[PDB]
Amino acid sequence: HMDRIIEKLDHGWWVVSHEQKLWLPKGELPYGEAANFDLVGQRALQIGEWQGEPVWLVQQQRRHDMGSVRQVIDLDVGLFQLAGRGVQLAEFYRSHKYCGYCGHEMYPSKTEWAMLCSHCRERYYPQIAPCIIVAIRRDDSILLAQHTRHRNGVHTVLAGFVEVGETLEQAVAREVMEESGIKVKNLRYVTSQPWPFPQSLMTAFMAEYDSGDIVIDPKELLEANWYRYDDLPLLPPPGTVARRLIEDTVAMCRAEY
Amino acid sequence: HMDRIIEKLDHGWWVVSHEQKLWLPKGELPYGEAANFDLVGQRALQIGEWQGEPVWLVQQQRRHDMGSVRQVIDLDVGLFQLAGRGVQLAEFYRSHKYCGYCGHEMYPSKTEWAMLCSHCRERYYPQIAPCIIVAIRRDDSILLAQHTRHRNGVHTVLAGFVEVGETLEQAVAREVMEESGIKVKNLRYVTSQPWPFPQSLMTAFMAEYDSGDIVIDPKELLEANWYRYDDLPLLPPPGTVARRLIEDTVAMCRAEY
Ligand SMILES: [Zn+2]
Ligand SMILES: [Zn+2]
Repeated sequence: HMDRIIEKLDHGWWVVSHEQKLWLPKGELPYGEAANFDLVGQRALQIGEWQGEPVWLVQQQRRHDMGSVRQVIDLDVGLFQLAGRGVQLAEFYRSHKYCGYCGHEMYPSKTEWAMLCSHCRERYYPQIAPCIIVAIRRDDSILLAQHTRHRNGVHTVLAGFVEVGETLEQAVAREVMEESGIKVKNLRYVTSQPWPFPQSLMTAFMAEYDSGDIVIDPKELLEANWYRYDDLPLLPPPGTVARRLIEDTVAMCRAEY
Repeated sequence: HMDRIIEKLDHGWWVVSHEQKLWLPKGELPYGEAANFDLVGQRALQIGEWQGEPVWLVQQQRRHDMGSVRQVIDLDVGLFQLAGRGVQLAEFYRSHKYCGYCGHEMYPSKTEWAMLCSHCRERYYPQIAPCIIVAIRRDDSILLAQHTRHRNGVHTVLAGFVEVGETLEQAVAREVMEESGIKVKNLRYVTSQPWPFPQSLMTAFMAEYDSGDIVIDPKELLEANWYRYDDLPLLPPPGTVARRLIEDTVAMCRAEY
């Protein structure tokens, strides 16, 4: 897997990335012939395929329509994984322009997704951050929060990075306690999914309210409350782990009615 | 949390590390007054406490008794976590002597376990690699392998790094297939534990044999076979995730007898 100059008849999906953003003209991920996106002559890297068509990464700034890769979730959750990894790879290259061991310039491996040193023998691989995500059920109610980071009107479940020395279970209890001040029980693992940028592994849990009153960390959350399961506010998009977890909670509440 | 010169009456546990090894005179982790280990005047960093006593990291080479931090598992599994993190932290510093973004020298944060840049605003955090570990049951039998890496006579279960774009479940199936050529079913998550060096999060699964004949990747394993549950060879130490998983398998087989 090596980079190359785009030609006129090159076709596929174009992940055109600059400064942790990607280009989404008309709010869509560029699809089609390179010439229609003024991409001929640019250097691109194939980072995957989607529906038997290449996905290309290109590092270029555009004047308009640069945005976060989260916007792609709402387009297609599968393509989101490809596009975000593109964005992550550009950031991985940027954070390893110089060798942390010896200070010389690095260059990308051709046989792995790695950064190699022009001088020494060391190398770097992109990291995957373990993450928890948890839906907390209180009887016929579920805890949903609006996050400060997004400010997008979407009510969702709690999530955080696993810290050094912690199990997933300890990460769940800690994160919940920190963000909302509640204690949980009946922790149960339900599934996992990759998240592409920042590159992470989300482990999804279900849990029941144990004790405490909600007091939000304002650095993390704007609002948090218990919402009756059959009367929920605006939720994350269908197909996301967050949404699937909320809907399973709804399904279990339905089961006790 | 800042480093400092060891004085005569300093006391505690001494993680004395050089080149990914630590000092284990008489095969034990140094415990006691600094003066008894010729450590006075060395620069140390407190990385934790164990049984209300500080754990100190010191970067120094010793002539004898330098070894892998795995040796500490057999001493104490809890102290293992502290010591290995010490070793990991020394490696984290070494891999970030220079800034990957701009090439200038870095220096350790005093308020977080992070590396800060003398020139720019970027920073690095130690990574935690998500890992799977799986015990495969075939009826009254369990799959145990001897690994090429260790060559220590210990028969254990299968484990591997989660790769980009994979769920934990996909990582289990892939790793098993790759190392042993068997297909599994009834994947179930049982628990998680941190591993300190290389710093990782181990998610432990239980699984049942589905299909295939054992063909080992010699790069990974020396030997692999099915072992009757009540007649097992040499196992990993009590208290490890690997051991606990093997013993739960034994417990379930016992339950069907
Ligand atoms: Zn180098
Ligand atoms: Zn820098």
